[PDB]
Amino acid sequence: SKIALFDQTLIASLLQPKAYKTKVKLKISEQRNELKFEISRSDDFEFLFSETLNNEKYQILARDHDLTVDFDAFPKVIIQHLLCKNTEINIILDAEKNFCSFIKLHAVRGDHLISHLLKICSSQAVKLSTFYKSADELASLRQKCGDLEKQ
Amino acid sequence: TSKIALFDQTLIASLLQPLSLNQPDFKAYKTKVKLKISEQRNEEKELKFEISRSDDFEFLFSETLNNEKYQILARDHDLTVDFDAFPKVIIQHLLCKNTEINIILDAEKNFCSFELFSKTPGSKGKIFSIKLHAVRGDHLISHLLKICSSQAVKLSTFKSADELA
Repeated sequence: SKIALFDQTLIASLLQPKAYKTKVKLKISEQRNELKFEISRSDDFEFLFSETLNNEKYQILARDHDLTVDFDAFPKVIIQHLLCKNTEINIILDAEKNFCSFIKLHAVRGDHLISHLLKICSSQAVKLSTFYKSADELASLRQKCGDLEKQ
Repeated sequence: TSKIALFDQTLIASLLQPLSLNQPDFKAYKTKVKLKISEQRNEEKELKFEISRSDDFEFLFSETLNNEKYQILARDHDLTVDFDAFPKVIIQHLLCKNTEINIILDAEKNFCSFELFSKTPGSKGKIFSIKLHAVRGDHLISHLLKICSSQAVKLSTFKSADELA
């Protein structure tokens, strides 16, 4: 009930009235009524902005930026823009950090932010499953260094 | 702030919970649960119970008692002790080796019953039980971020075998 169309880490310019280039993960997906844009940062856990486009909402966005392209072919076109070297991504935040212009994205809070943070916690958890014998194995090799320092 | 910690420690608790929403029968295992009892003010005095688990990030239950809410709990568990003394009595029970903590979760993990049971002979046994609710929103966000930022300092201490050689 959610299909990823694009999921990748880009270099974006981040303005907030300071400006700095940062790595931003952009995820474009397709889902049922019941198109979604999600941006997040690996260096900032709380930073999370989204927007969900429906046919009606899209018609306004298509009028504003003079897009003749329909709702089904719009993600296909943006996906191709994201591939081009000449494409720039600029993200400008408001004073209250409630919104950001990428399309106007809103700050993701509550349950969606909880899902995001849990995914980080559980990914950072597999970090302890691989790295647990690290400090212990370092002793056997560091002892081998001093014993080989003589030769 | 107004919030004062009266008890903040890791205990061994018995955790009973249904196997799932479609299997009511219980599964039980002893686990390490961090219990925090704190005094605060909201408008008079309030007492807050918070439980969490280091092995389960989403596991976060609380309850805030006020004078009125406490009178019901005391009536229910036949506590003659007043609201100011109630945490003092709980803390003395938690000092005793014969004290048992039992946490029974519902199938949906929405609530849980936290029980303090004294195995000392002559005791009433069940000292009390308080119904704790699953913490969501901003408080859970603060909790989950603290874990993320704690697991982050894990990368600051981590040059990967110092280039092996």
